[PDB]
Amino acid sequence: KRPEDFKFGKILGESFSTVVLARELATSREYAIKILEKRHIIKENKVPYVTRERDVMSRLDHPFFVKLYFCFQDDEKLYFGLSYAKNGELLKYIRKIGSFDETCTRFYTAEIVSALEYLHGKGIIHRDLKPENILLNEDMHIQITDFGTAKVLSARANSFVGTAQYVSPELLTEKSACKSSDLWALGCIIYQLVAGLPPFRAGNEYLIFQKIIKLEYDFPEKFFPKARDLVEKLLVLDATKRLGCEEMEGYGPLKAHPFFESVTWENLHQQTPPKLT
Ligand SMILES: CN1CCC[C@H]1CCn1cc(C2=C(c3c[nH]c4ccccc34)C(=O)NC2=O)c2ccccc21
Ligand SMILES: *SCCCC(=O)N1CCN(Cc2cccc3ccccc23)CC1
Ligand SMILES: [Cl-]
Ligand SMILES: [Cl-]
Repeated sequence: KRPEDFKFGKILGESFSTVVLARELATSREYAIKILEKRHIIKENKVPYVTRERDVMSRLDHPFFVKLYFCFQDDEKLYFGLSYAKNGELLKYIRKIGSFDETCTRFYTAEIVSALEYLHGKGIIHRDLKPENILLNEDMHIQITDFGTAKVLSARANSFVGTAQYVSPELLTEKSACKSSDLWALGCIIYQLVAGLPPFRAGNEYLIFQKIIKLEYDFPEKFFPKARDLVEKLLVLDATKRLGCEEMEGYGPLKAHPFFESVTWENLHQQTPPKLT
């Protein structure tokens, strides 16, 4: 595919990339085109993010994931053609409506779990999962994105990445990520859906790091009991003891948690999501 094939429309967002809403003229398909300046990627020292983003997304084929449909270049630019998620970031919705009812919390948590199971199945660790990175398409189904910081396992691995609010303990104290590290993030995300704020809150990132390793957070009073129960089984310092990790026997037990007991798992992507709170 060539640049000339697209209208480059509204700039959807702008650090070392600009994401534009593009329309392929002949098919009228919309894509989110990520535009990168080769030279600026070099000077900011972000080539690893780009190559890694490409490698990982090229392995993904699942409804709950943004897909990499095409890549092209010209003399000064790199163009990534991605799935366009028209409804933007999960984060926007939590800020907008405050916190989700249990029906919505349950459904979206289910889709994220379903997504993680697939990702981890292919031996990939996201490492930076968060509401900003969980997008909603036109059908209001999730589409995860931002794989630049991901890791392909050969287990565990070594790297220095994350977002303070969702970073797992093991990343901070062993400088190593595993699949269970994503389950920690999931725990933080469920909490935030229900409470309307992330669980670990402090004066700065280092202080946030301290909360995390201290397991220092609180459930407000209105927290759905079964969700509280699930969150406690995910926010566990010992990475080998989180619900859904390999030592805990995997996703079977995670999906069997009472919080999910009503969920119809196999065709989540084909169900009309619940009206958002
Ligand atoms: C740079 N950003 C703006 C705010 C947060 C961050 C966006 C997170 N994000 C959103 C992405 C995507 C999309 C976006 C939809 N609305 C946006 C607004 C700003 C930036 C991106 C998007 C999308 O349609 N498909 C996507 O894959 C995306 C694709 C690759 C890496 C990170 C991404
Ligand atoms: S769109 C087709 C795929 C492009 C692609 O995979 N890559 C790999 C990452 N680089 C690194 C890079 C970036 C900027 C300038 C470069 C000059 C020479 C060699 C690599 C460069 C290229 C695009
Ligand atoms: Cl948005
Ligand atoms: Cl909006």
